[PDB]
Amino acid sequence: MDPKSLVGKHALVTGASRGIGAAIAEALAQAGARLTLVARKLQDLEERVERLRAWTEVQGEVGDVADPQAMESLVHRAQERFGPVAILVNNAGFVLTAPFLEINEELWQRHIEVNLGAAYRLIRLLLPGMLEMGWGRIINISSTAGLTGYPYAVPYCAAKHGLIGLTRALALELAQRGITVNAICPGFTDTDLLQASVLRVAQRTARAPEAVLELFARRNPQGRLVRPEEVAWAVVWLCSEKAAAINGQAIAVAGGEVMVG
Amino acid sequence: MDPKSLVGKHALVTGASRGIGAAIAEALAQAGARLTLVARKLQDLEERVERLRAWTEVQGEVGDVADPQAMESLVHRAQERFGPVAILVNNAGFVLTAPFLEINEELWQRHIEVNLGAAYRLIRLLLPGMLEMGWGRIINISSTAGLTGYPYAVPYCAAKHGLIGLTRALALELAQRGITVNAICPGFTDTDLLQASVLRVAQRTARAPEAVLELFARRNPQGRLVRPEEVAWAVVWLCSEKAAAINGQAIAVAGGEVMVG
Amino acid sequence: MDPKSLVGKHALVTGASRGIGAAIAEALAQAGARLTLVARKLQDLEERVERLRAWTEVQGEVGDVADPQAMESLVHRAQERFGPVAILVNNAGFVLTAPFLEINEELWQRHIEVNLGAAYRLIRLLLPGMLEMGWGRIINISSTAGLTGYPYAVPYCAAKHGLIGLTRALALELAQRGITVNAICPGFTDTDLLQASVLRVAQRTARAPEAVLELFARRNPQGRLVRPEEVAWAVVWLCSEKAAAINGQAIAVAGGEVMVG
Amino acid sequence: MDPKSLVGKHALVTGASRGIGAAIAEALAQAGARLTLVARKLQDLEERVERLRAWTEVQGEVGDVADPQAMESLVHRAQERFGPVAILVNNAGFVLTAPFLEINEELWQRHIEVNLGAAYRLIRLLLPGMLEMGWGRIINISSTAGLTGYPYAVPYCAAKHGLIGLTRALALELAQRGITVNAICPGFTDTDLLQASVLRVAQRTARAPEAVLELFARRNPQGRLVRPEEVAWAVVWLCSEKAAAINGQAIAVAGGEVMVG
Amino acid sequence: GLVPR
Ligand SMILES: NC(=O)c1ccc[n+]([C@@H]2O[C@H](COP(=O)([O-])OP(=O)(O)OC[C@H]3O[C@@H](n4cnc5c(N)ncnc54)[C@H](OP(=O)(O)O)[C@@H]3O)[C@@H](O)[C@H]2O)c1
Ligand SMILES: NC(=O)c1ccc[n+]([C@@H]2O[C@H](COP(=O)([O-])OP(=O)(O)OC[C@H]3O[C@@H](n4cnc5c(N)ncnc54)[C@H](OP(=O)(O)O)[C@@H]3O)[C@@H](O)[C@H]2O)c1
Ligand SMILES: NC(=O)c1ccc[n+]([C@@H]2O[C@H](COP(=O)([O-])OP(=O)(O)OC[C@H]3O[C@@H](n4cnc5c(N)ncnc54)[C@H](OP(=O)(O)O)[C@@H]3O)[C@@H](O)[C@H]2O)c1
Ligand SMILES: NC(=O)c1ccc[n+]([C@@H]2O[C@H](COP(=O)([O-])OP(=O)(O)OC[C@H]3O[C@@H](n4cnc5c(N)ncnc54)[C@H](OP(=O)(O)O)[C@@H]3O)[C@@H](O)[C@H]2O)c1
Ligand SMILES: [Mg+2]
Ligand SMILES: [Mg+2]
Repeated sequence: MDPKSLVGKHALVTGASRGIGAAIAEALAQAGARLTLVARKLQDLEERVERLRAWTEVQGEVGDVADPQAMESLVHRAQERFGPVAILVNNAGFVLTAPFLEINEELWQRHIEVNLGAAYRLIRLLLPGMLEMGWGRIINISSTAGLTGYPYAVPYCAAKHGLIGLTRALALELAQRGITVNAICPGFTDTDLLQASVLRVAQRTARAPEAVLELFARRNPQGRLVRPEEVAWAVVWLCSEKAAAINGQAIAVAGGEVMVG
Repeated sequence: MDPKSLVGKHALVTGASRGIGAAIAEALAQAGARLTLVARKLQDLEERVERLRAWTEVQGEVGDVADPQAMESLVHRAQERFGPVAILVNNAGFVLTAPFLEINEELWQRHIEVNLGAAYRLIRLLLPGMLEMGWGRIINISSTAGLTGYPYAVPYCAAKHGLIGLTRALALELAQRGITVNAICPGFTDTDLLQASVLRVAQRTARAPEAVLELFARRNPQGRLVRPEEVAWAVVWLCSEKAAAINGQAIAVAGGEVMVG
Repeated sequence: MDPKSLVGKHALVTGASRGIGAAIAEALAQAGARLTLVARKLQDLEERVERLRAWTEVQGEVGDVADPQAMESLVHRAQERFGPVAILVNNAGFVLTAPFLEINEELWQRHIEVNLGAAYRLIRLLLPGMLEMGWGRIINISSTAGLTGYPYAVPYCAAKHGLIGLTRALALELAQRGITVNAICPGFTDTDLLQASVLRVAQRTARAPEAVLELFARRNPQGRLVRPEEVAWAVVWLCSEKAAAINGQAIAVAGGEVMVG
Repeated sequence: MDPKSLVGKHALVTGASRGIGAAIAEALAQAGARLTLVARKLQDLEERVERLRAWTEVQGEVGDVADPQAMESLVHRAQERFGPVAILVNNAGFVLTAPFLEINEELWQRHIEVNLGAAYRLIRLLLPGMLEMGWGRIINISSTAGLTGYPYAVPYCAAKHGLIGLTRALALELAQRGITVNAICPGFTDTDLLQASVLRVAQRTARAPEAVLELFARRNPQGRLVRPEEVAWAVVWLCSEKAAAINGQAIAVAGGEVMVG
Repeated sequence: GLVPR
């Protein structure tokens, strides 16, 4: 009567080879979920898949979430091996900070398509299987930029806010279908993406990278960056049957930077 | 005429031939703004322009806000008579309620492009003129669907929430440039769009249109639909110089259906 | 706003001899409301009443909002001269920042009583008259501390958040009774009290007052303090009949410091 | 969750003999925490203590959270057996719904004192011990009434919103002290008390209890009541070291009734 | 069943 885990559940995690996505995949692997991991670069993805095979059955699929044809094929292949996806984690993102007048059509569309469009399409592909099983979890990794504004991140904020809107509406539409839909909203988290953003902001503001890293930690009242495992801890909590009442929520993992209500 | 608050200010209102947009245009005309009214159909637009010439200088421009080429030409033509736009009201919207699995790519894109992409593009075209003048107002007409979820309106909620994100981020980026950026979030409002939505929902749920109308009014704690002039009243208030401290806000006009904080 | 809009409406403003309350009283006076002003010190109250008689009929009553017996007598006297109160502005507040462990019972209770308990009692006294007239406006001056946390202001944040709770619940309870209940949430505002505090810190730290003012304004994205007239402008807007659809709202007047939703 | 996670942590839960508090105590007992349970009636408290001794060391203390002298003595006795309190759960509350004009001083004060004043006092008593240990968890059980309004629950909403304000401000004040402060906001929960109310209304309206339950659950998009164990699951998740980044948050456990941001 | 959870 003691084993209450995710054994026998197929989870698909996008952007799963490094950072937050990798920590989410590790937590789901330790919980017993069968995993389909998606990322564009083979090298990091293969290492992640091999590492997590110590805890569960894992398969990796090279793919860009913004490519609909590649994603349909990827999802079809993944479900042939591990069956319908019960848990979907939309984690792959895109951010390029710049003054609003420097955001041309291409850059606006890339923010919308990677952060929001991709989640819409993947949910549409995997929702029939969840409805058939009578159980599911859809977890969207948004950001504190989905809950409040940030200057120089207008398309990122627009797309991440749109992801919260998708989350809330779908949570209500699926409320009596056995599926919950929630968003996890990290603040600045210690990842390779954040280190790339540190150098971009330093170059754009004529500041030393170390000084801008200290500014990033100062947005968090706790005076430190969020760890990827703390974001993953929120994700695995939502997958339990005792989190069924958590639906349509945005969980901020930012030390108090944004206090939801 | 005694009301001279916005005298001389060039205001451009999208979707201004009928409904909320026409009421916004009327309130701005009574306050003394010079108006550029945009809509797709010339017939209703020309009649609206002629009506509002009783209070101020008005011109109409035919265009679809989702057509980038037509909007760039439209903006060049509009600035010939009244100069750079000081007040921009992004009001044109799009909604088609349906179950999430019935939202194909084209329908998803129409919700994103009309409600969000169009506002991004028009702000990008008109922001340089506002920055040159050192003063401006950007007002985005979102919805209570930009603040909470509604079942069967997943793309509408995603786009309207994305519009709130654009509003918040741009309010911070422009905070010290003499421009405020805010969103007005109406609940169900008595317009041709709502009447068309009532008939569509009634046909799709096998209910009498009158019963669906009463259900829509029941969401408003006040027991009635919002009037277009009530949404317009919030818009004109934001254009005052005394509303400079109102920035990055979402003003719900829904009788208490959504209570912002 | 027209100088005849609120003619024939008796408005009562608490804490109205100085600061935000004085600015609220002035804006209501310019809109044509008959005013009852309440404050504890006679001299400042008499001067404010005399100043506002340039625009409308004004009367003053000396009183402490935390004294129930004094407030009942005061309210009875005010209504004998100007009739039932149609508009109530709960503006008198209390703040004393300190580390949480230094908040003794009595200091905790003073924050709750002045900012929240007093508003409950005064609304209870004046609500019957509003229900009899079939129209009313209850406007609670909360703070950005009613919408987010601040360190060393735990009782102030608790009381100001409590005032939002009272606002929201009462807005729903009175939604179909012709009365709206709303809250205005200022950020740091430029008053004589704040200027005295700026000068004291400048004198104690050997800094120019302008350097200390920059610290105080740092949370405002607009780089300046909120002006009392900007808070007052939001109050008068809510009193119009065209703001009937604005109910249960918290309007942040803080330049973008808090972005409500 | 592992049955050894919180071993060696002294947790104190107020209002722990029945309902949500009893479920919170049970989940903490299964996680290995040493428990101090507080409630006014001895019989129900003794039964709960005896039941939970199957999983961990438990002690009961008879007391009313609104009695400062009894609570100080209680806390001294409790810390003599299990040492300083590391985890505090403020769960004891009070609600008596009524039309606003029928709320006298005593009824208003009982809502403020039991739901908010008592949490302030108990946190003030136990915070020194948490600061000395360098680790702590303060979890306040608020309600969806802390995040939105409900008609006829004005004092309850005011007090529960005040508890969110206390949570937010204290989370910022203690951010760098090793202590997190969060609030859990349940919607209507299936307790024996609620089932007795369902049966009373069914008996008074000649309806099957299942028909009356549907009215109570109507606000929950999931079409059911929240289970006490779902509220408890959120509490134990917050106590983990991996939830250190969760600070100043309000976690709604209401099926999507309130969607936080 | 082989891997502990
Ligand atoms: N780090 C922060 O401070 C922060 C703050 C707020 C929110 N977030 C959100 O957290 C999520 C993950 O961010 P992160 O910081 O972990 O980023 P990261 O360290 O750069 O990792 C991103 C992962 O996603 C993959 N990826 C990137 N673009 C992809 C695409 N188009 N298709 C498929 N996979 C893709 C990357 O692998 P390949 O490059 O090989 O494809 C990698 O495995 C994002 O949604 C982000 O917006 C992060
Ligand atoms: N219940 C409600 O009515 C409600 C609730 C919440 C939010 N809103 C929002 O309020 C705004 C206005 O809605 P409404 O109810 O007033 O609509 P409406 O009665 O249908 O009027 C819409 C107006 O915009 C024009 N328009 C529509 N699509 C356009 C496009 N692509 N380009 C340019 N003009 C366009 C229409 O004229 P043409 O057809 O000639 O172009 C018309 O002048 C929208 O953003 C909507 O989402 C409405
Ligand atoms: N100033 C800010 O930056 C700021 C920011 C956020 C919110 N607020 C809120 O705005 C409101 C007004 O504050 P303020 O800054 O304008 O204050 P202020 O400059 O100190 O003025 C307070 C006014 O209220 C009166 N007053 C004070 N305590 C009173 C009491 N117990 N009973 C009756 N009258 C009383 C004062 O006159 P007497 O002393 O003669 O009684 C004076 O007329 C408060 O609710 C406050 O919490 C202010
Ligand atoms: N319409 C109504 O009249 C109505 C409806 C609902 C609730 N209520 C009131 O609201 C109160 C709280 O309701 P509830 O939903 O929390 O249910 P409850 O079962 O009364 O209380 C929950 C738990 O907290 C304990 N408790 C209650 N008040 C306490 C206090 N002041 N100090 C310490 N422990 C306390 C209870 O045990 P003990 O009772 O043994 O202390 C129980 O273990 C009720 O006690 C009742 O007075 C009234
Ligand atoms: Mg907020
Ligand atoms: Mg809300």
